[PDB]
Amino acid sequence: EITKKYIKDNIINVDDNIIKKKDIFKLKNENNEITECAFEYFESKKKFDDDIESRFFIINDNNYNENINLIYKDIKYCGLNIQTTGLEVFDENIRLIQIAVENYPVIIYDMFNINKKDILDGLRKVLENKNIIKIIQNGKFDAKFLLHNNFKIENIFDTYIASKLLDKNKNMYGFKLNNIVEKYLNVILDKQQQNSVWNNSLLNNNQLFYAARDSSCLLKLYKKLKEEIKKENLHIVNDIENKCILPICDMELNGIKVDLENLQKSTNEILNELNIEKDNLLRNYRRLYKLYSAFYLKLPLHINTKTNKIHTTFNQLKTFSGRFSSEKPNLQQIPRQKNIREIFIPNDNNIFIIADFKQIELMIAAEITNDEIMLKAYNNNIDLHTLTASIITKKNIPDINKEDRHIAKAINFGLIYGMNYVNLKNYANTYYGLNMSLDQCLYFYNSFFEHYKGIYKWHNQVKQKRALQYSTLSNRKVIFPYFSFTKALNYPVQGTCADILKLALVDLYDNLKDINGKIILCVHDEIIIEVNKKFQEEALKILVQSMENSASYFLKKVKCEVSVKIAENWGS
Ligand SMILES: [Cl-]
Ligand SMILES: [Cl-]
Ligand code: NA
Repeated sequence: EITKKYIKDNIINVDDNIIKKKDIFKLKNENNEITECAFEYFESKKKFDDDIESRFFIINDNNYNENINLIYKDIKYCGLNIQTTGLEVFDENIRLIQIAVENYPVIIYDMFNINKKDILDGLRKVLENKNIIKIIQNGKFDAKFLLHNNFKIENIFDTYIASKLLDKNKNMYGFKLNNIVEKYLNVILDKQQQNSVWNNSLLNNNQLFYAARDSSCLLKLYKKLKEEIKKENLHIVNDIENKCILPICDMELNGIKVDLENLQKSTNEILNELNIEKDNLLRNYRRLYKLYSAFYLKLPLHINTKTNKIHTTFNQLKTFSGRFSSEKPNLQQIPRQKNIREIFIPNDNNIFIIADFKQIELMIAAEITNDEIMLKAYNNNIDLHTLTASIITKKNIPDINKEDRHIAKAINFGLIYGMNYVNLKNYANTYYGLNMSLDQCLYFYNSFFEHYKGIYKWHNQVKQKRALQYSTLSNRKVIFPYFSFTKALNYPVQGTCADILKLALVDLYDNLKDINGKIILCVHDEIIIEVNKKFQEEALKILVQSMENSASYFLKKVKCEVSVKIAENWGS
């Protein structure tokens, strides 16, 4: 009886809190005349002990009144959330789409009980309207579901990204919605309802009050977190990261197509190999054993049988440095040999363009340290390993040879990141195959820091201060648990690289729309895009200019170097 009171709206009154009510709301038509309209909404009987908007409109095919769309007139921002039947976008559907507009009940789109397009026209206009801020928690997740269900969205403020940046990698956990709301608003949402079955055709009264509340809280969170972001001078990094959601979604949705012929043929090749090595019976066996078991055995599990592609998961802020991380599969863990890389290929009538930054870590070090010899050397287009070779050997560039440059690579990568001369001996002889003496390495140390005075000043200022707070050129921030000299030198370089790559993906995303380019992959200091073969030379220019513009945003005293190649596979 009471349970059956609002089946008309596909709701179940399990308890006795849900009450339907009708009242007039304050609204305005296009002619700047106050049309105050009547609407039917739902409110709890037991009042919540907080100011979070718990009331809501529910939209369905039955009780659709067009005038709720006019709530969106002249808004500047709105809370946005969805409720899904699961996590995997391809294998799941959006159950609810909630829109929280300030000082009104939460508008909830019942997607399982709407089969007409005209209702969603109001929603689609809001989401496309670049002049509305969409406050979201877990913006990549929601944006993926919307983009896959043909919705379009621009202009996002992700409370997860804001909460992570403000945390400065002091915590691994505590970035769920209930955690963030408990922290910044001191409110405990009903986190049981995250697990509750949204695949039901009807929904219970507690589910929808959770639905509404978990969107309306975003308005208060937006005020608190935007203020906190501005206090900590994190607006530049937070703004880049929010804009970077959409390129990330483009990568996770586009995926990368796989050549199953060379994959299976290659897998049979490794079979014949390791069986033949057992017949011949550490070097070749563990090579084949890991190459098979790590690569050729696990990669078949990730490809989608229908589409012949891998859709990896890109993490945005789950690293110390701030660089992207990838998992399921970890794209950086793919072997760098060409025989395997060539398996990954474009789609039909498309082609890869692949661009790498060159020496960007060293250039960033020159920038931030103001090292005169390095900066003027880069401006003259003199290679830094050639430069160090000249300083060490005291020879001129026409006399420097490949052996000198090799020792110089060990000296630069060794000493720039904080190694002493003993660690330089072990580092060079291990990773570069030299046999340097400790007297020679001591000469390299004194000569290197005698000439590179900015780098020397950088190292001694860090070692003297023993600080824990460190930052990048985007003002991304980290707080160390304890002082580590090498980590302290590594953070501004690597974190500025992450800033450059992420902003490059933002500009690249906005620029590739005309040719309908697809962003595929970002690993280390490399970016891969797909375009139809007619836009080949064009997309070459778009990619290089986007990456250069990002590096030009952050770096003033040094011009980056992009190496770009067009390819029909990753291994080229
Ligand atoms: Cl600051
Ligand atoms: Cl901001
Ligand atoms: Na969400």
